Amino acid sequence: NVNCTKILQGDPEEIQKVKRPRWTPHDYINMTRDCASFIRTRKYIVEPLTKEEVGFPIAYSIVVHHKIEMLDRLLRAIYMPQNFYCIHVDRKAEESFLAAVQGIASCFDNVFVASQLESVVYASWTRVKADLNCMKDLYRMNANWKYLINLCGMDFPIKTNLEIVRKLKCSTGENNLETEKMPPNKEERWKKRYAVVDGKLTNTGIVKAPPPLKTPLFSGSAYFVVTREYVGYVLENENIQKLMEWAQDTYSPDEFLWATIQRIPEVPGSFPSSNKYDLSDMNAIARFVKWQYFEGDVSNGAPYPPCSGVHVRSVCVFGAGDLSWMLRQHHLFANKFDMDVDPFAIQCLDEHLRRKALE
Amino acid sequence: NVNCTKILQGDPEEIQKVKLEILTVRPRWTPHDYINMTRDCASFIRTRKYIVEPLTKEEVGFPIAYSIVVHHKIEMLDRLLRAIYMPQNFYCIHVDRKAEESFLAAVQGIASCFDNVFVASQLESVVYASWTRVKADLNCMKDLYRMNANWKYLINLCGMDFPIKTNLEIVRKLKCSTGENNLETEKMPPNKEERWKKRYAVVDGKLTNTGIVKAPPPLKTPLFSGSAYFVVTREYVGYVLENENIQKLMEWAQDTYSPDEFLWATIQRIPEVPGSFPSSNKYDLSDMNAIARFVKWQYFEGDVSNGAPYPPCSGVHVRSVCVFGAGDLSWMLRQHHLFANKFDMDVDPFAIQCLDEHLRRKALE
Ligand SMILES: CC(=O)N[C@@H]1[C@@H](O[C@@H]2O[C@H](CO)[C@H](O)[C@H](O)[C@H]2O)[C@@H](O)[C@@H](CO)O[C@H]1O
Ligand SMILES: CC(=O)N[C@@H]1[C@@H](O[C@@H]2O[C@H](CO)[C@H](O)[C@H](O)[C@H]2O)[C@@H](O)[C@@H](CO)O[C@H]1O
Repeated sequence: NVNCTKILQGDPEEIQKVKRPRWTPHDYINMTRDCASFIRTRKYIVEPLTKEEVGFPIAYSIVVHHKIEMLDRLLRAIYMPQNFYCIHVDRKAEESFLAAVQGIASCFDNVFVASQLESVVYASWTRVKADLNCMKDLYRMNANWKYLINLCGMDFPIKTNLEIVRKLKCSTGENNLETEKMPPNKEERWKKRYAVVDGKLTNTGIVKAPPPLKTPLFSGSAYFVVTREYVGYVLENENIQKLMEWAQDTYSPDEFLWATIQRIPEVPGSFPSSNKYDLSDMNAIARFVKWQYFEGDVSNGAPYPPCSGVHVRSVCVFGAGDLSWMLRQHHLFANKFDMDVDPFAIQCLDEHLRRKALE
Repeated sequence: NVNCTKILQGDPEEIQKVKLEILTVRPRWTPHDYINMTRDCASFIRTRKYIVEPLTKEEVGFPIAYSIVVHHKIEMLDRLLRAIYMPQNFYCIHVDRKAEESFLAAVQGIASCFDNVFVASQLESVVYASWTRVKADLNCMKDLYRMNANWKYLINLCGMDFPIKTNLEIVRKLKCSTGENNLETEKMPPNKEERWKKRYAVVDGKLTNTGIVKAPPPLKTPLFSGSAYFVVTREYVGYVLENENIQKLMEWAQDTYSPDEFLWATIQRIPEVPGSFPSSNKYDLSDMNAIARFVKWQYFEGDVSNGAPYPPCSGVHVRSVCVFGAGDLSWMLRQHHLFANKFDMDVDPFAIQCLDEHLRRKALE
């Protein structure tokens, strides 16, 4: 009964009216037995919408571990025939979850499950390796995709696939990720060797050697928008390898490795290491994210308005109230959303992108 | 007499050749020559080869507006004007009143050959680093604003600027700006606060610090540091011309030093201003992140593979600002900026020469 168009306009009425039977992996394993029906019923798009999009193939590395129904909506939201989608399922997900992903992945020849799966531990190298596994497959399996966008189960796009290609063009062969001067408060992350003690990455207290790099370490996000040339480079380059193994025992390497690579002289699509080229999460186009401690009055020093949903680890899990402002940002994808916190943020967004993409 | 292609590819031997080409010595037009040449428009246009026919349907549907500020060197003005001329666009030229009558006449001369090119209805006597430099652009904005309502963005240029993107490339980046303004705007550095803390007066033709402390800015939002160059939407221009508060802000800045390097940067961070950015520093644009103007400063140049924003200047340095030599061209063309600064015919015509044909050759596709 909810009127989406109104939520998309900030209308306080709907926002308030907004602010149960749920599918399960088994329900998916069953819906996918017949691909043609799943696709038709779930209204997936299997026919390029424009030649412009067919001429600009994108690759995606989606790291997941549960919430099968979110993965379904996410994929459909960003699905196109010319693209390439490598799904990474955590080696620890529910066997039925895994089988459910395979069922969805096996209905499209451009969708598949990474040939190597890692058991992902929070803030550890494995998180990066998850994405690396996906890069290895996508890089070798095709040489025509322009950029690689890595996602996660709780991301959702706020742009159609057309708008994404156009912005990727505006990038003119350059990458686009958050990459800034190392905050002193995040240095402890890589100045000490870490290890998994009790399923938790802990500080061993051993001081690490300096990074085998002439370039300084930069700070960023785990999400990115890099060119195929970048991927091949971190995959092949003899030095990127020295750095990567050095980062293996650091805390949250995913939030400093990509951003540091982006500023290494020889890297395709990179930026000079002069802080004149630094990119903050708001300047970059990778992902729009609201951190608890920055929300406030945008008319007084705040990057963005306060969160209408809830917060998990200081990260705003969007609610129907956030949509209006969010949609006016330049980012490709927003994080995070949760069917268990507000399925309406996702529904309204979902339909909007589909309609806007069909007009 | 020299292979441009090589120069754009950064060939050391070739760059070295222009050096020998210069010292080892020509046609030099003057304001009068132009007053004569403009007598017959058909000929001037045809001869100087001005693209008087819209190139694509994509450009015709996306009108651009330019505000060019000049005071001398009429041959430079004509070259820059041809490099960016397009029938669908609009060009407002501001000639300094301290300029030679022959020069102003030359510009009035050229301007008459084009219905879309005109001299600003109000000319200022510009003083370096003074509020009058901001007033000149403001004078153009009003003329361009009232003259037409279909141009999307206004780009302000000075005499020594040259484009490094074709008009279509420019139109495309503007479409990508998706309605936002693009210009430098960063946290106000400490060493530049003195520019607006004290009052400034022109003494013997040079703006000097009176010592008289001034009232705080008429703003709830902070003061931002930037440059005199920008890219803004027809709405940004409209708002600054009609908005009350801004008036109080501008007049308050009339007695400041280089009001042009904090004024625009600041208005771009004001809530309600069309195409602005949150005051939060997460949205700060450095000169390299913005796309308005590529410019190298002597104290920043050096080993790019070691922290330097860009490599050493190949031309010369006027006031710490690099005047481009053929040698700078290669690296510069790979930057995302719309225009560069600065170029000097007397320092290296080859840099302007190659850059000139390359852009034309590329527009023609
Ligand atoms: C204060 C602090 O260290 N917070 C950490 C988070 O930092 C944010 O990182 C994002 C990157 O997209 C962005 O730079 C933001 O401005 C930062 O505040 C973040 O690193 C988090 C782990 O995901 O850990 C917090 O401790
Ligand atoms: C060191 C210093 O104060 N230099 C002044 C110039 O500063 C530069 O300003 C540009 C603006 O585009 C850019 O931000 C660069 O990083 C700065 O170094 C500049 O303000 C100039 C006046 O035009 O005066 C110099 O003294």
